[PDB]
Amino acid sequence: MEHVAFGSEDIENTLAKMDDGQLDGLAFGAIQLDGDGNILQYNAAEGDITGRDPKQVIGKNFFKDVAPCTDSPEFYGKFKEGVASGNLNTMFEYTFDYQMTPTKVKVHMKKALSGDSYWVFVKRV
Repeated sequence: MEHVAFGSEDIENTLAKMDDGQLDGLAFGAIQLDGDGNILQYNAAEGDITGRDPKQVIGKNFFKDVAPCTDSPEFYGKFKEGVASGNLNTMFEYTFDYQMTPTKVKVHMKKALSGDSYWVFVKRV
């Protein structure tokens, strides 16, 4: 299993080396999004949490299609603010409850080392 801690100061850097195979080895959920919010990667651990099938959600839009409950000022609001600014590093608790048993999580968003892309990292609390 891939050894990286939730909330690590250098997390973008560690994750930079990792293929979709390596993503799946993480102890927490990981989602890679473009600036429009389309899903570029989605790991196994995120799948275990939400019920979604990772391969199948690649290419969809997180905020419109997959996770409309995060389409709010306190999640999406912050995302787009980070994209506009070109910098994003924030951690909050939230409840996932779209077509599922409601599930409180800790969510951590950060800009990746790449270009124009962003991480969402997720663990149960």
